[PDB]
Amino acid sequence: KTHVQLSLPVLQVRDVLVRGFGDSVEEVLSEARQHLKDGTCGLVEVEKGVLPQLEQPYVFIKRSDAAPHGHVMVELVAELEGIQYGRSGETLGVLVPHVGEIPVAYRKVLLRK
Repeated sequence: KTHVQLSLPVLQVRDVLVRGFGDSVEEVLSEARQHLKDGTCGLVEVEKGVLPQLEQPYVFIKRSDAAPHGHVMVELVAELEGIQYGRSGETLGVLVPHVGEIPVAYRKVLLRK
C-alpha cells in the first residue's frame, strides 16, 4: 500500500532515550521509515527548546494534504544544518526511536510509504 495507518506514541522530549535515527539525511529517513514499519517510532511535538535537545539530522512528519478515518496524511522531511530534504506542509512533530518510553498521547497518521 502507498499509505499505512499508524498510531504514533507522543513522547516528552526529556524522556527520550535515543534522540535521533543516525548521522546522515539518507540514514535518518531510512531508519525512520524502518521504525515506522516495525512499530518502534515515537513522535515529539515541536515547541521552543525541543529541537536543540534532539540530535541532527532531524526527521519531521509534515501534513501532506487537508484526514481518512481520523488519520492525518503525512510525509517525511529531514533537516540538517538548516537545510530540508523534502517539501511538505505543517510539522506534526519530530520522529525518534521508541524504546519503551511512556507516551502522553497518540497521533493517528496515514503515512505516505
